[PDB]
Amino acid sequence: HHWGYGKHNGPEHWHKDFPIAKGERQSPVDIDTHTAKYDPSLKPLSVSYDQATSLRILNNGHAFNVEFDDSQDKAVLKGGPLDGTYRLIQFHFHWGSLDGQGSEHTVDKKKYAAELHLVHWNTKYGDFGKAVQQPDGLAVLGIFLKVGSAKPGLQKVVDVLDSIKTKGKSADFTNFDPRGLLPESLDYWTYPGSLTTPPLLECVTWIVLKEPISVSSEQVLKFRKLNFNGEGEPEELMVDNWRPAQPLKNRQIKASFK
Ligand SMILES: [Zn+2]
Repeated sequence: HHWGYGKHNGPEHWHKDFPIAKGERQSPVDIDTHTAKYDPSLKPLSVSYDQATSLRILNNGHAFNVEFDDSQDKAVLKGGPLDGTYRLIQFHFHWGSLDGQGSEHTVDKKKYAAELHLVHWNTKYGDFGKAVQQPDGLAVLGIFLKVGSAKPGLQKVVDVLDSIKTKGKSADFTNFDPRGLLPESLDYWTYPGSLTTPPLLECVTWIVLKEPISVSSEQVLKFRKLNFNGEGEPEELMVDNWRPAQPLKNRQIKASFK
């Protein structure tokens, strides 16, 4: 009986195996835009993805992860709220069964159709596994998706999904450029939080961009053809793989912009 997103194993049950689910800095949260104070001390955010090297894409039974070779100093996030440098290891999405839901963070309670998470580890800790033992081990860049015009840079992801339909399937996925997934503006909100799937560890400086990207209805429909089940098991469509907003517990959300 493993964790998932269903009635008997979903977010409301996670705390039994992962008591930190009720911790002091859980994610996602609702971003109340009126009360996220502008912080002029935030230096500009630096997203440097030139020469990033993707390796593989994996259906892990919850979402799909595009994994990067993080053995060298390339694909880094720095500046903004961050001290030091954080190295990209993977990205993935959360999405809905319907366009009206799917994101994890919300903006004045608004849910977007999906949300992209680019996961990075603080290089001072040597690798991801040691970084997740630290309260400043991770930085996740979150990007909202709305349904409208297609995002051309997403298409190469969409087109490999048929080859990883079910849990445990993976495929070679080299030379994918995540710069094609980024909106124009780097204006953001930031706050201290956690991973949003088990083990829910409280390592993350969250950086959530204000500007969504647009993807087409057809692109998100192909996300919704993935399966949570493994091959040869009854088909359960991979949809609504988002955790709802969690209590803020007096954390402050800061805005990079006026
Ligand atoms: Zn995520």
